[PDB]
Amino acid sequence: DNYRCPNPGDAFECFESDATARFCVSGKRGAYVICSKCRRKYEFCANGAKVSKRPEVECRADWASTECTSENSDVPSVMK
Amino acid sequence: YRCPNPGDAFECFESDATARFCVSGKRGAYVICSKCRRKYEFCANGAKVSKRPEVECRADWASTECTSENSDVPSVMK
Repeated sequence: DNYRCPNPGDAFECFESDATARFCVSGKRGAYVICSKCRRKYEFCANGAKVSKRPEVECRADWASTECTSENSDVPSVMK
Repeated sequence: YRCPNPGDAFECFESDATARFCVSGKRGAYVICSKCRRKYEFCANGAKVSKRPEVECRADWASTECTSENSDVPSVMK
């Protein structure tokens, strides 16, 4: 892969530099808010989700104040 | 990493036992605790982590108390 995305079943190796960063991403499973840069890269690789150009539209007007939980933050050690 | 075949051991190393997940599959949408239980739900019930947890489960799905019912995983896949 061009973006260095792992193939399904391979290791997901990402060094986190901003865990509390919120991102409204939009891909194959819809648009939703995630937390951390590693989760943002995981969403790009697993669901083709890119960072939304209209976050207020796709997610919520208060998408940046979303609480970071294990559900919207964690990345699997292995690409699903 | 694959789901075990029926009769095979469900062997999973837990890294976040208290993590809550609203999952939605063949038996509906409900809150489970732990990454190993989340993988079990995917293998047994085709349950994937919900993109609308407040919709599918509850607005307070993340405050759900973790119990043996919503956390435990069978040792052998059926």
